[PDB]
This record gives sequence, structure tokens and C-alpha cells, in this order.
Amino acid sequence: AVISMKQLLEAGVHFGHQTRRWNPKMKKYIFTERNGIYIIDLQKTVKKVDEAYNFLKQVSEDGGQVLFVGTKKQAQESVKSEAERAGQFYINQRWLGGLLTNYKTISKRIKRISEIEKMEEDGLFEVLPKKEVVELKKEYDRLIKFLGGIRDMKSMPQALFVVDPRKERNAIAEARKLNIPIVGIVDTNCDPDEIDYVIPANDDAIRAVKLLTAKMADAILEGQ
RNA sequence: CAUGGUUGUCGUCAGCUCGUGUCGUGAGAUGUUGGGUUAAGUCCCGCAACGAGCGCAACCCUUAAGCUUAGUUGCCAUCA
Repeated sequence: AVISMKQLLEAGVHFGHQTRRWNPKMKKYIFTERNGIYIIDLQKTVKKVDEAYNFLKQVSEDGGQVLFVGTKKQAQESVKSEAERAGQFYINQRWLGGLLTNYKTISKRIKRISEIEKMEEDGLFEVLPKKEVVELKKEYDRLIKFLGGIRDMKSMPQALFVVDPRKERNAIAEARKLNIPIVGIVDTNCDPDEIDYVIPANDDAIRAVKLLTAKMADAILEGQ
């Protein structure tokens, strides 16, 4: 669980935004404010970095899945790696509009990634012309562009770890409607009434993301 | 102007929607808009939509170069 401040504030984590762009409900987590920036109150992280953690560890261990979502350039990588390295899912490109709520339809396009990779592992690109084949090989990269790291999810993920719950808000609307409790990294500048286990931290420094998202895949590795 | 069948027309114009999801108190919207391009809702990219049907194109004829199979009634190079 627990993290040590010194790596926390060496990681970036305590920064924030301009004093103009700020949300009055993250006023409990601020600390001071230097040079137009707000500055976060790590000691409220460090109680909440873990309080997220040993919710993660509990949930991996009863069979849960845990969708990682993050898409802002900082996140797309450090979520694809660490979501892998514990065996969960993730989504890096467009959050396709409507995959949890409209799931029944977006599945069928997650099982047409597999009607196709069974046509080329057998023969059959010979029987079909070049004007019916040049198609089936970039309808394989659209459907893999977006749905790639999710193609082994059959039911709604139990929890969900979101990285920017303002760029991401398309998703949170969907989870908060299916009741899928969210864990997420709020910057300043964002709003915690929609989320369940907020992590008051930074949001732009790549290392700030990966460090924190380092953990939450540790703590599904271990309670497991 | 009680019908069924057949037929012009706008017009070969690029349209006309549906499931499921979301938005809206509702009628409705979205998708179908947007940056581009195309004869073409034709294609890419983006995007609360994700896909699908009828159209569009192509599969059909007849035209413009050849190549094997064939030589009457067609053709007449090399000969009377």
C-alpha cells in the first residue's frame, strides 16, 4: 500500500494547475499555492493511496477484473504496460462510445476480431479476390486499434481505474450508471462527486502517472 | 375517388431509414454532422455512438488489342 513521500514528491505528484482553472471541491486537498499553481496535500494522498490499494487487493482476489482506462498521452503507455503485467484489460485509444452500457453490441465486434483471424490462419484469402481481401485486413486493424486490449472481457469489469476523470468523462457516465465503482486520479480542476476512491495527486507528469499506476497493478498481483 | 396488375414523373438525383445505446418532461435528436476529398451517405480521419438494410459502384450485355480450337457457303499469299 503505503508509499513514501520522498518518491511521491520526487515523482512530480504534488503539482496542479493554474489558480484560475480550479474546482472548489478539491479545496480539502490543497495545501498551499505557489506561482499560480495549487499544491496538493500529500498526506491526504498517502492515506488514500493505500485506501485505494487494499481495495484493489481485495477485489483482484475474489475474481475481479479491473479495467484500466487512461488516454491522455501520458497515460496511454503506462496503462498499456502495467495493465498487461498483471493480466487485466485496458483501453488507450477512443473510449468507444458505449461499450459497457451498450455492451451487447460491442461484443459482437469483439468476436469478429476472431472470425477474421480464423480465416487467415486457414486459407481463404485465395478464394476471395483482391477486392474482397484488401478490406478484411484493415477491418482487422480498426477493430484492433480500439478493442485490442479488451478482447477477453465477457462481463462488465468489477472495478475501474480511471486516469483523468475529466478527459475521460464519457466513461464515468457509463460506470456510474451500471454501478461499477471507480478508482481514479483527480488532478485539481476536477470533481470528486462521481468517483469513489479518489487519489488526490498530479496528472500530467508521465512518471507521476506510472508510479501511481505502478502500484494499483502491484496490489492486484499480490492479493491474487 | 371501392381494387389487383402494368405505366409515366421528380430522377440514375444521392438519397431513405433501422436495431441496440445515450440525450431530451415530451415532440424529437443522435448515428446521417464535422476536416478533408468523390460522378456518388464514394472514401479516410475525427466524434455518444456502435453496427446494419434499401440505394451507389461491381457482378450482366454489346464495342475497341490479342491468343489456342476450328475451315463451308467464308478468305485468295505462294500457282494454272
